[PDB]
Amino acid sequence: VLSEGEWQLVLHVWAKVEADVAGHGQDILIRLFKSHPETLEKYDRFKHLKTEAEMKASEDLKKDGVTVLTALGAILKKKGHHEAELKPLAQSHATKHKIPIKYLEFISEAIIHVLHSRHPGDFGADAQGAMNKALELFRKDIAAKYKELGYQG
Ligand code: HEM
Ligand SMILES: Oc1c(Cl)cc(Cl)cc1Cl
Repeated sequence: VLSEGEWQLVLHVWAKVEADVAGHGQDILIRLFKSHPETLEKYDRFKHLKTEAEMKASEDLKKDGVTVLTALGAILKKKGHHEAELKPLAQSHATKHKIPIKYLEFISEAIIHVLHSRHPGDFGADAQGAMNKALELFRKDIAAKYKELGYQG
């Protein structure tokens, strides 16, 4: 549970993401793959890419960053009332992609890093704390789903 004020701070910084969804999505994915290379092993698509410039030139990676952030943005806008949005996401990520909760922690980290790097003025401590709680609630809810689907204990 976040307060209305905490949700506003989340949505305030997310509006800056929506000015350039693709660019943010590329920075988030590249940060994830750099910080946690094992996550890039959930792939052929662009498993192979070796330099940052190669990563930035990949159409596939750019599409993928938009796929993630579009879906996360719709979730955040629900302000916790997100069971319908998480249902299909949990289904694919538990039963087809098989993404462990620890990878969702890794991407949450990357998200926070990029937001702080790009919008420090709209991502001070209170805003950081709100985004952390929103991303935590997401993780918690998706983990309960995963188990319902028989995945990951
Ligand atoms: C905030 C976190 C996440 C959101 C909102 C998200 C959302 C999505 C959406 C909307 C799709 C396309 C539809 C679907 O298959 O359900 C998808 C596909 C996929 N996602 Fe996630 N995702 C995130 C976490 C992850 C993480 C941590 C990985 C780590 C490797 C990952 C890799 C997968 C893969 C491999 C696909 C298939 C992509 C393809 O078709 O080429 N996702 N994701
Ligand atoms: O690493 C990812 C890839 Cl390759 C594709 C999607 Cl759609 C989402 C994520 Cl987080």
